[PDB]
Amino acid sequence: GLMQFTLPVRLCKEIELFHFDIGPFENMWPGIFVYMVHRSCGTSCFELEKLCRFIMSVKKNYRRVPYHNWKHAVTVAHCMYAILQNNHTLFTDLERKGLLIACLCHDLDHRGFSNSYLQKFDHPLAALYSTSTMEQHHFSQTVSILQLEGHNIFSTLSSSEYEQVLEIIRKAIIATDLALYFGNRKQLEEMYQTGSLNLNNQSHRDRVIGLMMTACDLCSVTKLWPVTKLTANDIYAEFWAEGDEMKKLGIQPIPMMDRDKKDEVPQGQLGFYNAVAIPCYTTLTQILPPTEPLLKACRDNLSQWEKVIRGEE
Ligand SMILES: COc1c(C)cnc(CSc2nc3ccc4ncsc4c3[nH]2)c1C
Ligand SMILES: [Mg+2]
Ligand SMILES: [Zn+2]
Repeated sequence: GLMQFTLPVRLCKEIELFHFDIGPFENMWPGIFVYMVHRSCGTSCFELEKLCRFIMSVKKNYRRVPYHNWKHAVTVAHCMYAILQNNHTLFTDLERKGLLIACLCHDLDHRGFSNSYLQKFDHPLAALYSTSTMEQHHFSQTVSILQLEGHNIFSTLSSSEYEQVLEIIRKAIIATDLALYFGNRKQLEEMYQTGSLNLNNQSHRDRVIGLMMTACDLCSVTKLWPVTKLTANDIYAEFWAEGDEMKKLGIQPIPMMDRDKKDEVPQGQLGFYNAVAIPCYTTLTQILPPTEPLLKACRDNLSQWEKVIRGEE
């Protein structure tokens, strides 16, 4: 009960900054997550015995893929940690509990393949879940792990609070489907500008949490340039493998997934920052002003990709 996690001084300080990288020491990632749960939520939110057993079952159910791996899970949870800490009063106790767990679980059992590849392959999961195929799977895997003996970290919630938290997690994980992000941000953009946005309206909160989930999921673009650049190698390693598998089905992949079009990556990154990233962190910064450091970091990284094209790197 009086057992805190503590981190080395550099980590204790840098973990509070949006641009923190969790490092290459896999064995420290669980403690980093527990540390974030303790400061964000409380040392009492979860029985440490059950939390530790939950964390290790979730870790085991991530696969050895270049990008959608256990490192990504903890990275996305840290970005959520930094949002929640810079917005102390805006979130309920149930939301702070649910959203870190949601982030840890959001890509459970990812195979390194998009919803599109599953549908064109005719993968069984595409028959079970017609839209947001992998994301419904991710939530399914979350429920399964919560129902293992000794793994139910929510056991001390009332029946209504248990139902509310699972519904927060479900919406949070579904929202990480990028196909849904575009319309969600447009709606939030309209609501903010016409002044109709109301954080006591549950359907409005849901939308805001959706956008926080996209922001954390894409947080690779908000790190320092060398982290952003080296993460992009992992992202394209998965995409180019999918492109190879499209060619095996006799389908030309989109250029993003065709390794024969490596040369156009810098131009592709520009489209992506302008169409997805910058819009995401701009609407988020309008709704939650203390998340501005994410928008600033994203714009710095857009400038670095502009420099790559102009042959300065
Ligand atoms: C996971 O989201 C991402 C992150 C964080 C960073 N980068 C990307 C890739 S964006 C991207 N869009 C395009 C369009 C054409 C194209 N031709 C050759 S590479 C390439 C692209 N890369 C994604 C999808
Ligand atoms: Mg995902
Ligand atoms: Zn993800």
